[PDB]
Amino acid sequence: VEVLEVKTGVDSITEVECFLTPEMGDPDEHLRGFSKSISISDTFESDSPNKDMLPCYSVARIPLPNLILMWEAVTLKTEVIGVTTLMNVHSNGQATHDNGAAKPVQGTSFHFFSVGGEALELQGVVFNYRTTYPDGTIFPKNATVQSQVMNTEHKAYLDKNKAYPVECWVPDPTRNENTRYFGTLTGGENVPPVLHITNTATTVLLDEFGVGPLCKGDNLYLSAVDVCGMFTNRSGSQQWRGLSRYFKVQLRKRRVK
Amino acid sequence: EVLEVKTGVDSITEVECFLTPEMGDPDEHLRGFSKSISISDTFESDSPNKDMLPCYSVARIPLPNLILMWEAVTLKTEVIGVTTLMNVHSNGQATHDNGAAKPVQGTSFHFFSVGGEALELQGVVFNYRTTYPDGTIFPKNATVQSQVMNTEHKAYLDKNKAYPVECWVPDPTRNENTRYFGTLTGGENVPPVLHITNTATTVLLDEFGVGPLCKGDNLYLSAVDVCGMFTNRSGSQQWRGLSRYFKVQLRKRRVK
Amino acid sequence: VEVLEVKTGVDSITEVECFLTPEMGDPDEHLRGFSKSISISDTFESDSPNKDMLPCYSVARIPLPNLNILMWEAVTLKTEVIGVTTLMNVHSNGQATHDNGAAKPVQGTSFHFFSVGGEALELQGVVFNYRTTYPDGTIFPKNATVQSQVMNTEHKAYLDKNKAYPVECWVPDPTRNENTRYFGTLTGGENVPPVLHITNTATTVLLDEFGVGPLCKGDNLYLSAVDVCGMFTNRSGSQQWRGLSRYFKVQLRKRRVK
Amino acid sequence: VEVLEVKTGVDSITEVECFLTPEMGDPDEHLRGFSKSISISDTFESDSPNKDMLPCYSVARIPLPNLNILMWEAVTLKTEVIGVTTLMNVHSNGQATHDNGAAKPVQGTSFHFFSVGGEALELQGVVFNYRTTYPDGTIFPKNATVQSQVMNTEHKAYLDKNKAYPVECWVPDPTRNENTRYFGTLTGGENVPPVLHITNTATTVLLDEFGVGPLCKGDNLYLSAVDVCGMFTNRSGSQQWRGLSRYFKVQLRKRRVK
Amino acid sequence: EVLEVKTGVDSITEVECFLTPEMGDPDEHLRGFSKSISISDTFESDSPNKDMLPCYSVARIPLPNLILMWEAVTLKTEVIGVTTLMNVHSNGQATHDNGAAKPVQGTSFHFFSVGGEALELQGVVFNYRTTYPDGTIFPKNATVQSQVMNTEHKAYLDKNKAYPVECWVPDPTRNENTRYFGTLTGGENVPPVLHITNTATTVLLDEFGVGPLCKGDNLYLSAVDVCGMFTNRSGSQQWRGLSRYFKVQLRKRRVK
Ligand SMILES: CC(=O)N[C@H]1[C@H](O[C@H]2[C@@H](O)[C@@H](CO)O[C@@H](O[C@H]3[C@H](O)[C@@H](O)[C@H](O)O[C@@H]3CO)[C@@H]2O)O[C@H](CO)[C@@H](O[C@@H]2O[C@H](CO[C@]3(C(=O)O)C[C@H](O)[C@@H](NC(C)=O)[C@H]([C@H](O)[C@H](O)CO)O3)[C@H](O)[C@H](O)[C@H]2O)[C@@H]1O
Ligand SMILES: CC(=O)N[C@H]1[C@H](O[C@H]2[C@@H](O)[C@@H](CO)O[C@@H](O[C@H]3[C@H](O)[C@@H](O)[C@H](O)O[C@@H]3CO)[C@@H]2O)O[C@H](CO)[C@@H](O[C@@H]2O[C@H](CO[C@]3(C(=O)O)C[C@H](O)[C@@H](NC(C)=O)[C@H]([C@H](O)[C@H](O)CO)O3)[C@H](O)[C@H](O)[C@H]2O)[C@@H]1O
Ligand SMILES: CC(=O)N[C@H]1[C@H](O[C@@H]2[C@@H](O)[C@H](O)O[C@H](CO)[C@@H]2O)O[C@H](CO)[C@@H](O[C@@H]2O[C@H](CO[C@]3(C(=O)O)C[C@H](O)[C@@H](NC(C)=O)[C@H]([C@H](O)[C@H](O)CO)O3)[C@H](O)[C@H](O)[C@H]2O)[C@@H]1O
Ligand SMILES: [K+]
Ligand SMILES: [K+]
Ligand SMILES: [K+]
Ligand SMILES: [K+]
Ligand SMILES: [K+]
Repeated sequence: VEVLEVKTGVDSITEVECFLTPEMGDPDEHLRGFSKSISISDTFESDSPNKDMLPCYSVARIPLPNLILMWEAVTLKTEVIGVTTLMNVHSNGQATHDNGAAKPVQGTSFHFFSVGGEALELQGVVFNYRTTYPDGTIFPKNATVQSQVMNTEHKAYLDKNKAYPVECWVPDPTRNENTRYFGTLTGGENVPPVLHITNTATTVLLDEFGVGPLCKGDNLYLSAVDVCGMFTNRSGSQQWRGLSRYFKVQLRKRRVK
Repeated sequence: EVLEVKTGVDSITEVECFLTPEMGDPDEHLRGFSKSISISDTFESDSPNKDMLPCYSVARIPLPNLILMWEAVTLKTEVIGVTTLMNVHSNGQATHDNGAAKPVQGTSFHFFSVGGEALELQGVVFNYRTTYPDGTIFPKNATVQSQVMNTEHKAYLDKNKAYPVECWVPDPTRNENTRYFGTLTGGENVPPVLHITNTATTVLLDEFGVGPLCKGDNLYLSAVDVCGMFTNRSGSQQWRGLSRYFKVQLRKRRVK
Repeated sequence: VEVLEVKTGVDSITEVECFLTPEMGDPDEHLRGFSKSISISDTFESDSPNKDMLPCYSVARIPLPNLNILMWEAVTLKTEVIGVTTLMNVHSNGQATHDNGAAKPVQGTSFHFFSVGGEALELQGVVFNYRTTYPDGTIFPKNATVQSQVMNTEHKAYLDKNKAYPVECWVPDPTRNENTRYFGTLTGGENVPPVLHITNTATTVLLDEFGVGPLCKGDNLYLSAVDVCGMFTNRSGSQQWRGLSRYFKVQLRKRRVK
Repeated sequence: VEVLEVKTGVDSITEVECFLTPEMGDPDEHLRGFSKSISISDTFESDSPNKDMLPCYSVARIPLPNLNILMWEAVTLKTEVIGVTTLMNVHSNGQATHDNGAAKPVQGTSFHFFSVGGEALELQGVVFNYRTTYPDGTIFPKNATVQSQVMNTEHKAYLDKNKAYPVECWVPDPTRNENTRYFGTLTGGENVPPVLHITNTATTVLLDEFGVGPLCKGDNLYLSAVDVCGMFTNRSGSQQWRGLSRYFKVQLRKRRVK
Repeated sequence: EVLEVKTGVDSITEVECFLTPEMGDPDEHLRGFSKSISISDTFESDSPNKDMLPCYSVARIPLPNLILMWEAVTLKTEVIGVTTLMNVHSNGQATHDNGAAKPVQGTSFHFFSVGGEALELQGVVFNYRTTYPDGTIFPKNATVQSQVMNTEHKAYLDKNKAYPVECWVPDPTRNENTRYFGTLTGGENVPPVLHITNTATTVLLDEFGVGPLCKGDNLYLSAVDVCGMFTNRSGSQQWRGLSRYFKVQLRKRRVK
């Protein structure tokens, strides 16, 4: 519970570097990074999305050098990987007008990443409490009408990949003391992706007392969502498209009592 | 007269809570939504029903009993459930043949305040002939001048689910003991832009280093988070709101 | 004016707090804060807007406590647009955006402007179309020529009267106004969304690069504003400007001059 | 030049204040500030714009008080687009946005540019379409080849004449202009809304990383501008560029050199 | 082992150049444009022609022959010919009856890098069954995983007119000796926003005060400036690119 001094010297720092692949639904063997085409329910009550149509949170647990000392995460560099793929406007999309190029990926996006010393803590909130979330996903159980705004029963850990749908979970702001998270939802069928890349930007993960996430059990938890928008097919059907996210985290050894 | 800050383990406290949105809640299935919006045929016949009108949210939070007063110093705040807006499959209006449903979008109002007493309101109406319904508190004796400024319309945000958003704003002539922040983004097609993080803190101290001072040991939190409108298959539209998280740090302050 | 030292002590500071109502045209007894429906001229040459169709600059001259050499110096401003949430009334004789939808909200061209000075705001006249006939009861650029469409230095005036100076044919004169601080944004386009921020935590400092604010000649403070938020479209499709009031709070201190 | 110390004393500073009028084409005696209606050629090969359809760079060479070794050094700039509120004239024979609506406001592609230098702005020619035939009375890239569509180093010029250098075929040469500070933004798209800010509280410092402003050769200051605000759409749907004048205020100090 | 910077005469140098865009150049009159964009008949049959594919630009600049190494410290950069997008009078598609031509708009990628060796690339494809054309260098043995991340796709940007923009990005796992900056703005109607000035400088030093160190006395500059698409009268669309200016200041640094 008590945080003491940082250890210095040769052995005292380490670095984690990896990428998290997006989990958009992957409806067949050719469509890694895409969801199933989105269909609309016949009535509000009958909302019942298939699993392959639901983007999910990505998570990786990274083992750290075995070490009371704990690894403290201090800085992060992060980047969406493959932003230029959205320039492919020639692959059986929907022409914007007669003889025009294909409509590029656009519309509702969620870009989110977190670094923590334990699993990201989630709070469940649903657009429509009568939505039936599908077998194979982990979703708010015993949803009530109050779950449309806040039901404190819906607590969970982001402890599994391809499992927690993006639309029914958010980071729990009442918890997550040992995690730093950042996200933006940009909503609207025509919103343009705006994706920046650079290897010169660093986020500092230290809190107001100068303490970063402390890695319980010598594990680092990285989480992400990068739903870039929707690809529209020639027919007008639409699929979520996601991209991978790069993480580089620097850690240092911190003594605790 | 504000004197010194108390120190010691006993001298700080924290409030953590959420305010649910008050969008109208037209039936047992529609918490967080308004009634579908209908348009009056004339200004004179504008008479919105209560469940069609988003209202201000407010909570009065009792603090440990204490001349000392609790002083609100910092705020962390967050809109809860931003990702619900990715549900584009729930009997909405397809954007084009075979496409996904139109997402929630259009006019938004995102607002929050922290004070040591009720938020002070000034009434202003789009149309003075609008008749606000029973069960709401609204500018009384509205005149055509109420469309721009009528100083008679003063109130306190002292009741949840009662003060309609569209006819009240924070009174800039008062609110010395409150800090408030809001943004109205208009237009039927404006995209929600909702940021979340647990790394952002707002300092509530004024230019003299003094934060809101909690009269009778009560903290007042207020919010509006109308995110936009949901469009049904039929084309009818309902406001959709989300809850707001507040975490406030307070310290004891001696006053004269 | 040679500016010398600031006075201190309890008597040395004062504060002005008020609001300026918008002057959008007010075409009937039910339409305060709106203009008349906008009509388009048959030809460029025949442009001839009626008074109730033209938003005008707002101005207030606030007398300050008498001093006399001392002048009141305006140091800080807090300001806010009043009634931003009125724009959420999309249920009141508007035009549905699509079948069964809500009304189109106020949107399109906006001008948000405010100034604080120790004398009247100085104006330069510029016209979109020099053959526009501005109406009786307004004060407009006189003897307009084709050069008035870009810059004609004859068109100088003072913002010295309310409901009088149309917004479209006057701007702050950047060649003058040394004793005023002004700020404005024109956001064009027929569909631009209003973005209106409110807070009581923001202050603007009015001091120039030498540490001197507007000095109030004859102990009067001049506040000016325009807050055209956009156009309201009614059910027939006709459009009217909609404006809102602006709050001002200004802190002043006594400054000796020679 | 070796740059040495700045002179002090009352005589050591001077100010320049002026405005540059826009040069949009001026197709007739009533249309100062506008271009001719814009037409579209059938092929790249057949592109042949009329002179009065082409906006041009504006330039003023301002003589300064005679010095001779001392040179005037430009230190600060205040600048403002003049007449931003003219864009609120949406009643002057424009095209209704929809039935009973107000006229479509000026919008679409804009270029806002200004520069301050101690010699003429240096230009590099680049063309959208090398087969464009530029008209008599303009100065344009000569001997254009297909490489001129991306970069042909033959097209060097000085902005040394008003109403002459079309905006679309010239830019500031980033390989030169050491003795000039320039700033510009092109915002494209047929529906981009103008966003025009005005204030008299904003100053740009013109000093480089070594603390040295433009040094005025022969005691002349060179000011250049373009303010294409967008296009005006007439009732018929024809479109014309609309520009506005730009105010400059420059502070200069005396600098010794060798 | 990076040691001290040399000072004095001949201890600094400057590189100035421009990189032309490589958009495909489909004929002798269309330098700076791509071929008209065609849409494949099926997802599987995606097979873009070379002249339809913008590529990364690169230049290797020899430095004064020099252990000392040239260290890149600052960059000034600018897109050249921004005003060409005001040509809305040639061979375009009127935005409405009697209107000017639709200007260049839609998807853009603006990117630049400075390094002391070739930019390192990671391949990522929109569609793994896309057949990239002869004469381009593209991710080989692409699998479905290549749609998100296949670590087999590594390359150096070591050739002009060869690496298509759409299937390569800077590799964030490498490039320790390069500084790179890019923005993808997607959507068919996005307006170009192009700023020019000679007053902005980017500093190339890392968190330790060390800039790119130029191996073999070569400086590597890379760029893409796809500004958007030009629409012809027929509605067919072509990518349009512009050149990029670079000015880099370098100093001599001793190393062990
Ligand atoms: C290849 C294709 O996209 N086929 C479409 C088909 O397209 C034809 C149609 O537009 C006709 C109309 O005239 O024109 C044909 O092309 C002609 C061309 O215009 C003409 O100039 C030339 O001379 O001749 C040709 C003749 O061939 C078009 O080929 O339209 C139908 C009806 O809209 C589509 O059927 C629907 O298929 C659905 C599943 O298929 C897709 C899809 O959703 O569209 C195909 C996508 O390519 C695929 N995308 C990806 C990234 O994999 C998606 C995706 O796998 C899933 O959605 C994932 O969930 O599948 C679905 O079965 C629906 O029920 C059918 O109506 C047909 O696809
Ligand atoms: C379920 C639904 O949305 N029903 C609509 C109905 O929809 C039918 C219509 O689009 C026809 C058109 O051909 O097609 C039917 O579907 C067919 C499908 O296209 C075809 O491919 C397939 O093979 O066959 C089916 C046949 O079923 C559609 O089902 O349209 C009517 C007329 O527009 C709607 O009537 C209006 O209902 C209003 C109240 O209902 C709603 C609403 O406002 O739209 C339903 C919303 O789902 C509900 N939303 C939520 C979040 O709860 C709202 C909401 O509760 C309130 O608005 C809150 O105030 O209510 C209203 O009664 C109005 O007067 C009716 O005209 C019908 O809803
Ligand atoms: C007064 C007017 O705008 N007349 C245009 C005419 O309008 C008709 C309207 O008066 C009547 O009520 O309804 C009918 C429909 O039944 C019409 O809408 O419509 C004509 C056909 O489109 C136009 O003819 C064109 O005129 C051009 C030159 O005139 C204009 C122009 O539109 O380009 C008139 C503009 O007011 C003027 N604008 C300014 C700011 O001066 C421009 C401008 O001077 C030039 O464009 C500068 O280059 O000129 C051409 O002659 C064109 O060929 C012709 O079809 C009537 O103009
Ligand atoms: K269900
Ligand atoms: K009524
Ligand atoms: K007239
Ligand atoms: K030609
Ligand atoms: K293929």
